[PDB]
Amino acid sequence: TVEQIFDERYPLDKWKDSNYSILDKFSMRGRKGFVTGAAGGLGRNAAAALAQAGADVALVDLPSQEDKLTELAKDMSERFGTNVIALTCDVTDTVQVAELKTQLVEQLGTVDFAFLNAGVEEVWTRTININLNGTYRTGRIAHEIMREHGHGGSLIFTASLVNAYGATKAAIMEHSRYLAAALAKDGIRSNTISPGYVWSGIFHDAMLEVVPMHRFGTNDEIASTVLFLASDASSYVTGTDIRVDGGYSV
Amino acid sequence: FDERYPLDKWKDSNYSILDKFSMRGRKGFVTGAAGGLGRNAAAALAQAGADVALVDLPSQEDKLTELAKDMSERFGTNVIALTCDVTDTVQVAELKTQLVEQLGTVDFAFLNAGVNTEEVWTRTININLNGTYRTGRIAHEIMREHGHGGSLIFTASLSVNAYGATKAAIMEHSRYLAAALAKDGIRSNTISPGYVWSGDMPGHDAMLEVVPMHRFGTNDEIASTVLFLASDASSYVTGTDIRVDGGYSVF
Ligand SMILES: [Cl-]
Repeated sequence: TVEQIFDERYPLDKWKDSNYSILDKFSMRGRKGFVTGAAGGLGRNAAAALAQAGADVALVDLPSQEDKLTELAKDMSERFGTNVIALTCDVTDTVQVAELKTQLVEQLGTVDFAFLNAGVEEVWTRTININLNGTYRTGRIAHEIMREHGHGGSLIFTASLVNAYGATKAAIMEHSRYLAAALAKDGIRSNTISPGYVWSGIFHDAMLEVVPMHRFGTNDEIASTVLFLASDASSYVTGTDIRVDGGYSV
Repeated sequence: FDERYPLDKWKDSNYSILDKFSMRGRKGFVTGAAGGLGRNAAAALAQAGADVALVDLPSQEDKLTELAKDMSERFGTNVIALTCDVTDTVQVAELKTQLVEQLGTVDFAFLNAGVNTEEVWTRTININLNGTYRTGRIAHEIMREHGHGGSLIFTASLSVNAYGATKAAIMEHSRYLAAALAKDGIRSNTISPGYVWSGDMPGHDAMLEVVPMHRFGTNDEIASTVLFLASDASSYVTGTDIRVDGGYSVF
């Protein structure tokens, strides 16, 4: 055993082995996790994508969204055959986040992935800091559970809706960079998704001339990128960002 | 607007997010295909359902021929070997014809440049770059001639200021292509690999000391990213880069 150690832990051609399957790397069978902002377009689509790929998922959003979370979770549980549950939490409330940690463990079993899907005078600077601490503490309990259960996982941070988004975006990105460096050894990856203009419904012509694809993204085009980053397909990807913006930045 | 941008595709029971990652019905090619990244990326695309041409130098014809068989057998798609010296525009012209003849069209390409006395270093780099640029070019010429979209993926890997110079040029090229070809339904992206193993135990932990994951990547860990960028899973992704480096850039 001198060279045949490097050959055991570093195959050059996994695809040669009949038991290797590239598509199974995008599967979430056996995996459990949660999605914040889950009553919204990005969150519930990401959650449905993970559930259809085989994960158990907790849908997390504000207590005021309970009935929507409960209906979405029943619908996904039925359509995809996994345990999708609803867990209300206002993550700016410390006690509720502590309770969420308990209920994730007690109702899911463990946490393998978290999609921390954050929503965006001197009032703005106060509310930016409040919502960032909410994001931070939610990611924190996610990786505490991972560590406490002795396994790895995947954290995915995003922010969606000018100075406020830019400052929030920069903060989250630096936050994910440090997590990626500090938790890599616990098997925990951290990445961000930076969405461009995504359709969300009425409640144009100018901003689409900016976008080289000349259209908006849909919620499912973010959801497929979340599945990549949450799945083993992205097992060597940490500390980075995926821009999903139709070319906006280019 | 109503019907153009659906909000919850998952509510259709004949929709699946996992079909986005399939390459069934797709055809394309991979350069540097005898090397680690290229053959692993070819095998990923073929396993996912694509017909694939393996392109590399004429000196690799036998390797490519065996690789094409290995993958045709394992995955049931048409995988072929096409040698080409891509610094020769005549050969690249013939490569374009052979691709259209033997595959039917090109939907994706993984342009996988290798790296690699002052005048000579700059000349070597620019010849290498230009080989990448023109194989990229025949790919989107074929897409546009045949009236459909596609996906281009560019990477440079070791085969350091020469590597850095090559990486910056390819990134600019892909940014330009992504802007220019979006109208034609053609995406272009890059992959930036970190330390990937392709064949001393303390010299091991030596360079891993600045990799947070404290291990080398493996060729399959780049292949799966190639598959993500080639498939409809990344349909709103263009003009950007995916770094696959085990945390190297955030140490
Ligand atoms: Cl959050």
